[PDB]
Amino acid sequence: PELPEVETVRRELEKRIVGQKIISIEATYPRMVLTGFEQLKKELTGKTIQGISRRGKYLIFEIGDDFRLISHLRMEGKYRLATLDAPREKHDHLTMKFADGQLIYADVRKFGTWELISTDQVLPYFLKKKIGPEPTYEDFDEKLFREKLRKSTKKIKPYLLEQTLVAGLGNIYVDEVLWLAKIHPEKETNQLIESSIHLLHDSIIEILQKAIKLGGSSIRTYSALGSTGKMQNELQVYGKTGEKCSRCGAEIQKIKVAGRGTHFCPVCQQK
DNA sequence: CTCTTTTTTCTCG
DNA sequence: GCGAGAAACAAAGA
Ligand SMILES: [Zn+2]
Repeated sequence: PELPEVETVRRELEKRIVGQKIISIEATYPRMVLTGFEQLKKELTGKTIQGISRRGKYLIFEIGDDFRLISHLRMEGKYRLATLDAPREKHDHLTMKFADGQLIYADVRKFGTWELISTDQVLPYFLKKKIGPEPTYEDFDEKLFREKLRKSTKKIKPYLLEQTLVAGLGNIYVDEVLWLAKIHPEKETNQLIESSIHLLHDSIIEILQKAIKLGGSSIRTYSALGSTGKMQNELQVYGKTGEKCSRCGAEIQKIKVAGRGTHFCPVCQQK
């Protein structure tokens, strides 16, 4: 998932598990807890969920008085709230059991990660990750954004995917953002003029906030959290190869940029 | 059966 | 440090 999807999951979790006391924690794939599963099990069992936050694409469980469980869903991670008697599913790896139900984490590719740290280690953790600003008008400063773009020869799509210029963009929204801003994914950032950088800046914020509003892009997913999204119906280019651009009518093309599938309109996004 | 396709971080030169 | 390619891992399609 990307920022919008993670935020959707965050909101659902906040509304449903905050105030819940963890009865037990079990794992069929303990190796995904980078800080040690048995240690996390011992530390969190019996503690209560106080809140759920997010930074970039990272989900943050606030548990007990000073515990912070950092979860990254990577490519296919999915959470679901199920009954205590719910049958096990092939790719379920961890479960946080409460008195009236359980939170199950599943990940087909096993990329997702869990890390238990303390409240005062959160900010340092993200500084070490070098995560850029949240995609909001208040946090995403266009001036710094512009100076970083003017300094680099990197291609705009790969640079945006780094999470350093701004946090939250993944393959879907980076493609949607560049199409909206009329910028070709291979454009070297030092070649972007001020007006283009301004449109890009605003497009990043607008696209992601719209995606959040629509519950993210859900393309399937069972009863998993954040699976009722409607943003997928607003996608203009991602996965639209062969279809016609809604603005000019040209056929959306798909190429490979820095190893990633890339969808764009050759007319609207001049190289 | 082989090759390709679908977030983060490291290896290699 | 930087770009290119790939690995972690699983499944579905050509
Ligand atoms: Zn177009």
